[PDB]
Amino acid sequence: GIYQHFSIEDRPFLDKGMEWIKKVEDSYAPFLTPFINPHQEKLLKILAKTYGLACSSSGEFVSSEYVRVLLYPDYFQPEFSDFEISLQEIVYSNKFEYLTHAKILGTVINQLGIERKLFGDILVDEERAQIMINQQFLLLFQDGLKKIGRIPVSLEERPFTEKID
Repeated sequence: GIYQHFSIEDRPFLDKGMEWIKKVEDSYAPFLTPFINPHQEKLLKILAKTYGLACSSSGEFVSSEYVRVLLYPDYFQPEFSDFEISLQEIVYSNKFEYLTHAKILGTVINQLGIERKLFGDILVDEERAQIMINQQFLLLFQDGLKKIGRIPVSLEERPFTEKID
């Protein structure tokens, strides 16, 4: 098919995307990406088609801005669990998306020099708050994210059914 022209700005990501595609070629097994933004998702979908590897985005299962993508041979198979995403309720508010985000990227208070690529959306409009995380890092979040600012918090698993706007 015909897709939108890439830009110079896209090259660093596309370079990574080509590495991921090669992993799948080498292994004839699925490769799961870190969290990426919607523009990056669109770029990887184009590359995958070009090579033509099958591609599924976690955004096609749970609507979100940040997504993880699975690249895979045709025999596979994908279920939502293959994206290795956990929803965590931040029990006792933030209140802010900004304040939660800040605490996550570093900190210390309470710990957490956590890279953007290890988590996706932080969700709030309100007083309840949640974060979508790479479940490989569940302990890092559950044991590390114990206060934001001044206010103590506790992270608990919730179904994506229970997922905030």
